[PDB]
Amino acid sequence: NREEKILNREIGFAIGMPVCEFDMVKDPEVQDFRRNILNVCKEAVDLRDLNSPHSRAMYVYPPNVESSPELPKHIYNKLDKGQIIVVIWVIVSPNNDKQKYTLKINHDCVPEQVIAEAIRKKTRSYQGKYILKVCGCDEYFLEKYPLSQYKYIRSCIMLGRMPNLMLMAKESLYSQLPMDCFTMPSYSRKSLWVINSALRIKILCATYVNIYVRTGIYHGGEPLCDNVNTQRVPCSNPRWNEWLNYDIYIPDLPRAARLCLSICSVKEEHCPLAWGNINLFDYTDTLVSGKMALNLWPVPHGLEDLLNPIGVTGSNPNKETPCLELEFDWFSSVVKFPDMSVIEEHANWSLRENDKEQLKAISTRDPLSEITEQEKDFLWSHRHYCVTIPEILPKLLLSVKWNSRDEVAQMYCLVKDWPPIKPEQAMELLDCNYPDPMVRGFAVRCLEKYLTDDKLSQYLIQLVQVLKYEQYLDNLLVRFLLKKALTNQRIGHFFFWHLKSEMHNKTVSQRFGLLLESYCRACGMYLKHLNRQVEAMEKLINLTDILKQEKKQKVQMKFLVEQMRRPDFMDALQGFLSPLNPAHQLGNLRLEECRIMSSAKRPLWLNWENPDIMSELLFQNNEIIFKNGDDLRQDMLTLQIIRIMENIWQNQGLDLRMLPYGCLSIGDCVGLIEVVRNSHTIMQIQCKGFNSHTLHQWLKDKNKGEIYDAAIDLFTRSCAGYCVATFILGIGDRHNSNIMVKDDGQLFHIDFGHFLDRVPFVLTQDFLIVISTKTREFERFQEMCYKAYLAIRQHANLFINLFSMMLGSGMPELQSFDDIAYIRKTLALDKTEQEALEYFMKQMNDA
Ligand SMILES: C[C@H]1COCCN1c1nc(-c2cnc(N)cc2C(F)F)nc(N2CCOCC2)n1
Repeated sequence: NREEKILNREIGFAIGMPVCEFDMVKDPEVQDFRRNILNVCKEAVDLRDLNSPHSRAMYVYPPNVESSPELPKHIYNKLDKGQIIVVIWVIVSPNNDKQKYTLKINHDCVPEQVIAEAIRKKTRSYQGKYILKVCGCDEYFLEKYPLSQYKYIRSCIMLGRMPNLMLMAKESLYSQLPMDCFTMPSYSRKSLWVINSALRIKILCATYVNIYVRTGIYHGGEPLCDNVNTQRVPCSNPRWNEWLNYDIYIPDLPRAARLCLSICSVKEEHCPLAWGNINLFDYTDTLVSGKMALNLWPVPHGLEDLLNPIGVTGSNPNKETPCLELEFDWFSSVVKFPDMSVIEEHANWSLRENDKEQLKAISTRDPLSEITEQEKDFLWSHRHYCVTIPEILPKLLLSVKWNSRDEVAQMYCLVKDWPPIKPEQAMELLDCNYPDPMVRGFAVRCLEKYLTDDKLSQYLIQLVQVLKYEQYLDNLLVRFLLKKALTNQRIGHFFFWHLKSEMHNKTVSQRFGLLLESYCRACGMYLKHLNRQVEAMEKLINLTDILKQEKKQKVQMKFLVEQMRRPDFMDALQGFLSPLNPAHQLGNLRLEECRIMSSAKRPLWLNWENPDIMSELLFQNNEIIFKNGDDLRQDMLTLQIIRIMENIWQNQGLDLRMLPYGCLSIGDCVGLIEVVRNSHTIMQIQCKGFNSHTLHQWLKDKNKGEIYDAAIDLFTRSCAGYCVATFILGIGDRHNSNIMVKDDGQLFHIDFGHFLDRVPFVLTQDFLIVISTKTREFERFQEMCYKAYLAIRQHANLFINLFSMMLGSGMPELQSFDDIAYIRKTLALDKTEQEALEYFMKQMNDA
């Protein structure tokens, strides 16, 4: 049909590749994913039309609210008698005159009540037919949340800024919601446990090799047996035809058992050449058998062993690569993995205060710590009691002998009834260590029960990353994330961008491609907007490309203006939403304000006019830095962890104002960076006005009177935070231009080159002089840094988990758990609270 064709062209433009290539993929699991994945879209759409227009508006404009409505102590103290002042605006008449009505109401009031008292104040000079909007952006207070719980409101309370809201008619916004229609695509309409034996695979011959074959059977990151090398053979004729046998009985193969193979070379000095992984069981629970042609992959940078089991699974798309032919045993009938029922029949067929405390002490340990064999057998012999302390489940999982059908089954049964655990702990079971399907299933259930959309968005990038660790295209995690993204555009955005940014990586081109297809096919009119965005970025990447090649600094600016002035460019880079925050409208380019940043890598400084009716109450211009050339993933993770830390200190009662500015990777070493209005570098303050005593003076001039004190406070608190943080994360070398301060005293860092590889933030005499060595102010400062350090050491588990999940991404500074152990060093996990305290005190003495 017509709608089908158009939708296909647009989806092709958004994903980057045309849909018609997915069709030509003669692969059962691919087609069955593209089809079977559709009832998730159905569920989401049904949820969208369930309450009709209100449900739609909620789908497009979800409430940006904190996780818990409760407010910390100091935050509540910011309120005058537990109340808040709020300015509600109204546009009226043909001239759209703006009239303001100020109010003082309880911070726990519902937006409906705010509208009530607002109309009351408007008449003293009509029921709930109105909704509240944020003056200057596209945020709406559509749900009956307490106003203070909205991120915008709580922020306004902490910063001391007064909220400016706009009263809008419900029908004026509903009239803006398009009538979407999800059209179904045109592409929608045995022995088991008996096999007794040992695993043996035959390698036949290799092609495209102009050395031996090392192989192994692994369960995630652990080999279910010993690796076996095939007979060394001359490189000219790649013909082994050999039969390798493994010390693993066929029934004893876990559900997620994988074959990991590679081709090593011989000078003595061994070096891999091409790697590949195969699922012993397919997506229909069948067991591999017969011949199979597997196209291998080149080796990633920084490889330790002659095997890459953590690498993606499947046959290389580029068939013009080393292709290995394998031969699996074929038995009487098509063998399947037993049903959970038979697992229960074989499962059923197959204690002192001292150790009662020992188990607790074990569960208290962090994930990085290793578990000894005696401790593994210990936890296993105590597998039933470990159910009362559910947070020990990960370590318990690590104690199972996954090469024994018995233990595997009994563990399955222990999972079918295991108590749910908190999300932060549930994600721990979603990294590469836990590849089992029922384990990841349990974790996904936990996330479905206790994960707030706030926390989901906060932990989105990691989840999208652990997608790569899934054994099959169609799984529970992908369906959960996809439904959440098809019911919450605030999540669907960074879902689509986290996915698209890696469409250049052929390791996951297929997966993320199909997923992105199913998403774009059911996301609604927003697809259009995304396309516009994808075009804008497109154009940008072109220009920067021509800037870093043909005209690779004043001439660069001239050329840039001329290319930018072309109408194609003007249209394609005007009137679209900010990929950093889709609530931000970006209208006409203010070219007179755009420029090349003249620092390194030719950063592009872009300035747009804010088209919002009330753009003046937020910012009349939105400035962003398009950078093409520098990998932004590391910066994304760093800023994320900074926001999380800030939320921890706030939820703990110490106001250390951090600044986790935006930062979104949208492709291969391309991305956007949020501009912090009114900020300058240390070196810039030192310049205007070798010298190290004019920072305090500059701040004093920029903050005269009763403001002075306030300013100081900020610069202190923030500073302390950015100190502690930078010490724990081991951020790269800081200097006078890596650091920045705002005209109000806010201090924050930028450009986190490399982390986890030592006191980087050696507070210079500037900062110290700004805080007051022997002064009560410095004492309060030290107390702050100590408190913060403790607060973070109390979530070392969370952070370590986050990194362990981010391993899947090919970031250089994060290639193995060895890189993560650094945090285990700086946090003093193996020591006690006091021991770690002395550790941080002494570490901070080393000026
Ligand atoms: C715009 C400001 C204020 O808002 C916060 C962001 N800021 C900022 N970020 C960066 C940056 C950080 N991280 C990266 N991975 C890459 C970059 C890239 F832009 F180079 N660089 C700069 N430079 C501009 C002034 O001259 C020298 C420094 N400024």
